[PDB]
Amino acid sequence: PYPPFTFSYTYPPYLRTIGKLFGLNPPLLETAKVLDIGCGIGVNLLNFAETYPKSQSLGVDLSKTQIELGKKTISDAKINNVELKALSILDLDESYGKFDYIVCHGVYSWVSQEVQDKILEVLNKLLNPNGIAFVSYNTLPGWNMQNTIREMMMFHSHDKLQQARLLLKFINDSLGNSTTPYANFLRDEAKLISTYDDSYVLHEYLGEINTGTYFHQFIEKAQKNHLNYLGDTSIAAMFIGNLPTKAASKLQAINDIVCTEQYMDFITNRKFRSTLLCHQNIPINRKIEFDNLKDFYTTFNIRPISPENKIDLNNEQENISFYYENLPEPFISTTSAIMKAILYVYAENISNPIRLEQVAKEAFKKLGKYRLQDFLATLEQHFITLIFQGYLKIFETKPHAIATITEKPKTSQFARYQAKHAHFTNMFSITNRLNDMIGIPIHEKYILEMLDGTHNIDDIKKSIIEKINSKLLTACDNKGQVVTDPKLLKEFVDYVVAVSLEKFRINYLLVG
Amino acid sequence: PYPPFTFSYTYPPYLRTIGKLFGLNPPLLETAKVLDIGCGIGVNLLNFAETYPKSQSLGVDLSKTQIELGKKTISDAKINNVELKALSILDLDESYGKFDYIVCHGVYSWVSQEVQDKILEVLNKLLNPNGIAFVSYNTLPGWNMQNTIREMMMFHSESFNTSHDKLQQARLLLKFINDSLGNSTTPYANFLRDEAKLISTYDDSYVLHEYLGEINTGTYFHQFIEKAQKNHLNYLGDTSIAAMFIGNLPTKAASKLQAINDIVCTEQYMDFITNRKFRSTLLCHQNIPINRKIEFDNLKDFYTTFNIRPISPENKIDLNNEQENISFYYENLPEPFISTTSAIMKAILYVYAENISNPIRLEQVAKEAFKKLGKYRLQDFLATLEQHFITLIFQGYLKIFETKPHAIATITEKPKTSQFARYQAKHAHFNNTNMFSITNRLNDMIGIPIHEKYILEMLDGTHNIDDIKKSIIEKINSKLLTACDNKGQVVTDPKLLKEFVDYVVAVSLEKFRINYLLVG
Ligand SMILES: Nc1ncnc2c1ncn2[C@@H]1O[C@H](CSCC[C@H](N)C(=O)O)[C@@H](O)[C@H]1O
Ligand SMILES: Nc1ncnc2c1ncn2[C@@H]1O[C@H](CSCC[C@H](N)C(=O)O)[C@@H](O)[C@H]1O
Repeated sequence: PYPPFTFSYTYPPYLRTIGKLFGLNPPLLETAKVLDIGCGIGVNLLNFAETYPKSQSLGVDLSKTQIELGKKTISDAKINNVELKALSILDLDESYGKFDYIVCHGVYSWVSQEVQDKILEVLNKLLNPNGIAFVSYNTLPGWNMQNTIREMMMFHSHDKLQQARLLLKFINDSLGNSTTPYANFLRDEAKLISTYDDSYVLHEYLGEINTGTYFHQFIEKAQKNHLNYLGDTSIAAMFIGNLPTKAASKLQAINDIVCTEQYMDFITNRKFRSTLLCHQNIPINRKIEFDNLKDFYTTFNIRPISPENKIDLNNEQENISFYYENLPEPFISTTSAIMKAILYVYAENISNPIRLEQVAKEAFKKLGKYRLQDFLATLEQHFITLIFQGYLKIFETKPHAIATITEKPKTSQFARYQAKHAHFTNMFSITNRLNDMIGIPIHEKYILEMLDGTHNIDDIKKSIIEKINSKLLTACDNKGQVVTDPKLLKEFVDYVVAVSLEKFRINYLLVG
Repeated sequence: PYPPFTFSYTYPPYLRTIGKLFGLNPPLLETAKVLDIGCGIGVNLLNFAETYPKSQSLGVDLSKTQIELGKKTISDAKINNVELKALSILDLDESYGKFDYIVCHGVYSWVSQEVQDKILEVLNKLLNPNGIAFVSYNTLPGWNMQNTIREMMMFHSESFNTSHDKLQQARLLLKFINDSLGNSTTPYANFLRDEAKLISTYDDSYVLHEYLGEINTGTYFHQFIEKAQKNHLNYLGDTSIAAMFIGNLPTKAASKLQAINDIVCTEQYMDFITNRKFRSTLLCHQNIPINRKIEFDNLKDFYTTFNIRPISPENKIDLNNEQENISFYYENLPEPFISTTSAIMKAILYVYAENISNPIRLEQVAKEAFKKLGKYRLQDFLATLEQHFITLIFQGYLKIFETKPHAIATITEKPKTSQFARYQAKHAHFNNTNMFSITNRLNDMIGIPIHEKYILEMLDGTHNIDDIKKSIIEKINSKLLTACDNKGQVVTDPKLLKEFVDYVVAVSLEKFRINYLLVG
């Protein structure tokens, strides 16, 4: 029927990180009042409203259906905090109130110019002064290609109508040689929609016609509306320097954000953007001074090849390798015993953010060798670059979740409610404490929904033993075959319970 | 001031060739009445109106300035055939009569939809039934990129600076782009690198016009043909033969394409996968069936030219030897082209080289190739032309004509050019950019260096070859502004500079020979 969706980058505790990063002063979370335009179902604000019981929230949408259905999901989870109303963006006065965080996900490209400027204008009168605005949209020249591909598909219809995919199986097969004038391109654009899902293609490329806009046209429409450009929720975008050094110099030399960004859209073929705005009074500082960056809880997710126990750190002739999120290849390596000492603690601390100084402290106590400020030196010198490349995540304040197993694990009422409604093809989607959406198998949903903090690690093991022994769950053990037996299923359910609880650990799914 | 530009693909003797290719019967050239919308200065109608003195014609434009200037340039050339008028396309109706050929070149994309469709219906009411229409426009999705590239320039020409103003920082933006793309990036921007770098080419006039001056808009083809069929017009084809031809795609795709047997689809998708920037399309009254079946029986009535120079001169090479492999050349590129083996191919090609830039009927190619070596029958010489040639004429490597043009392939010992081409060399468009631009008898524009511009204005038929060599020696040994070709000298000796001016003037006369610049 309708997708439930939630995004890490629309989370108020995130926008507050972007704000407190650039020298702004976003409002207080606990009392924060958030507003969502084009709320839809509204599952986007829910997890927030559960984390900060004192934070009121108001969503709006034009569809009466979505509003009512969402109101059901909101009532059934016992979430009294949020409020949803069915209206058109053109009715705002103000009232109702000013909000500390506003979020508009893409409705911007899908609606008329009249409502278009009207969005910015509500973001003028409905935004408390230190608050933060979020608007997502499509940008040129990335909109050109996708648009034309919707034209090509749109020009032949022989009925499916998914025969459009028989167009692309055509294109990649068609074309052929013509080595690389333009032909190496458009291969990527065709081949790259064969991914996503049958829903995406039909949504974007069929619609509901949407229109792209230009950076300078958007934030030029944000100006004159008395708003300014704070940044982008994707850090790895706003960062430059992958281009040759010569050009980089001449870029920074002009020192105008709108120029460097608008120009960065052309060389990347930038399709979308999620942009945050703020009132044009407050000055912004894009100088990153480490002394203000030591206050940010960070997470670098890496695991090493060798355990600390079996290795020594002070060794030089040895070079050890970590790994990032996936993969090999290993990413970085050392050699330098000041590097190992830190990275290893960025491993032990996986999925429990820690203050940046505390990385030097903990990396110090781990190995007493040198002073502390030298650990802070190597941390300042090349790390920050890694946090602007997206490999290090920053948070203020810490999210509410834990990196340890509580011996009677407990999750959010939300994730435990999500574990009721399937919307099942790969696996289930569940929202962790960061508003991000996690995949999860069926048995992990059966282990998950059962943690309210009442049951110890065994109680679930039992309830799984039945479900496997009885109908619902089944399982097999290698090589293929199995369907098991009374005792051997037991330890299988033990292993599968330890892995599932660890995944729930490092994914920010453990509230207590 | 304004562009003095002329294009081979707008020539009535050309549009009539594409018409008589597709089985139409365009009107008569001698009496032809041609009309040009947005003529500007109007230099496009002239070299026709002078070559066929009985052909009247009228250009029109909105700019009174341009119109008056053209009214001047025609007088200085003493051309009584053309006429220029200042009008809006909305006032053109029917009072100026019906025309056998109409040309609208690069307006349709620069003007409002109202004047836009007004163009098409105007092409309905003033076009003699069998006449032919020409319209050029920018198209998608090839116009998109180039547009965005005009966006960057239209943006960073404010902040990025130094200096004064438009085209300069525009070029510093191009060289900037290429600098900002190193080998550090090859996902996509190989495409944008090639497309931007491609703009470091063309001309300061082009760049200043297209990517700088007023807003132009592309269209989708099928929306164009769909706005023509709505105006009671039909799609004849394109003035670029090498365009309408498919087959570079694998057979699997090719066949599945041709099967549908609907032209407008087969073309449009060729706009999608080739990224077609512009189009020059000719239309006609529907009313008249057109046939895209190309019968060899209708193509032997076309004068053809294959432009070639041999690697091996005929004197020193045998013909019937089947162990020897020849190469030749195509036009000015320094790449060997074709090879054989079959001595009927040597026999033919060698007569296609002798006749370079001298069109001859395909039959006459078979005859001359027969007299070249008596061996086999004649119908086989017509055969080897049938098997693989026509493919080459659809790839643009063989040029076709109806009514072979007015020009000469030989040096008359007192060379002479058109009173037009001898006029153009008195004025711009400079400079030795590269060289001067001159209009041959085919409406094509040949660059010529300064010294060749000094010889070309000096052939009225009054001066012999030696009179040429003398006046060039003077211009050097005198107030000068000299230039040279290869070796290394450039300089002063009399006995050297004599034989040097002999060579340079003979080469210059050959270039005018094969370029259709010799009317006698
Ligand atoms: N004029 C209008 N007033 C209020 N909502 C509108 C609107 N026009 C469109 N919308 C809403 O904007 C939504 C865009 S789809 C966005 C879904 C949701 N924001 C998410 O992705 O999580 C649609 O559901 C539509 O109902
Ligand atoms: N409404 C109008 N009526 C008549 N001419 C117009 C017009 N609008 C634009 N034009 C003319 O169309 C011309 C397009 S520039 C084309 C120049 C010329 N056809 C060539 O290729 O060499 C301009 O010179 C402009 O004067």
